[PDB]
Amino acid sequence: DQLIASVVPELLPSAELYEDPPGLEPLPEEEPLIAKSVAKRRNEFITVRYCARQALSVLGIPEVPILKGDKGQPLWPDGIVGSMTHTEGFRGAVVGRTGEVRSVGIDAEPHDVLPNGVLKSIALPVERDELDALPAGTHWDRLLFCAKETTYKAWFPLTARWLGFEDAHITIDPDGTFTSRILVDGRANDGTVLSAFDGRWIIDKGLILTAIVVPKLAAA
Ligand SMILES: [Ca+2]
Ligand SMILES: [Mn+2]
Ligand SMILES: [Mn+2]
Repeated sequence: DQLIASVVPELLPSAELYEDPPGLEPLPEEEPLIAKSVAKRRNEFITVRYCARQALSVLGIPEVPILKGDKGQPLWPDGIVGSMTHTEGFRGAVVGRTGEVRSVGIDAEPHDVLPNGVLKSIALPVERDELDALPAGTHWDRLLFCAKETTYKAWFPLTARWLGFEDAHITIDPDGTFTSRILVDGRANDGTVLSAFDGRWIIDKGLILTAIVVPKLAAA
């Protein structure tokens, strides 16, 4: 009953854990990326990359470092796209081949009200009204935040540009899907235009998981 596997296609292997296994180490090449980090950050980085390597192995890729660009993005092997996420109680990764999909993003958040002031900072005025109308019993504010982070993680590998919280309007459906409508220039590095993403979401084990897969376009 893994959360990521419930919201991504079977051809994108994923792996997740809810605690840090004792005794894990980063690969030597990864050490500089966390040398200056506090212990809690070191731990989540080590465990999430353990998960990423598990998923990469399903695609036939043996142990390899997963470095980080200046903008925080993971640096995957040739022919691979992927995404990683962590919060207290979760570490998870998903990967796929570039011959199968264009991009993936995931994000995991505790299923709790957002911290004070965060909703006001991340939601467009219309989004605020939309969330207030969704059915009682789900922290739609936290879901919106989670979906916005996933939107950026799917966007950056295709554009090399920032996407602020105000730059996409996310509409959440109670049925486990959402849509992200881009409000800024959507030109992508492959010469296409990104205007909207389709997302999926699930709540289980006290957690929200959101995911976006950006499909390849049909042969022209
Ligand atoms: Ca960079
Ligand atoms: Mn995190
Ligand atoms: Mn997050």
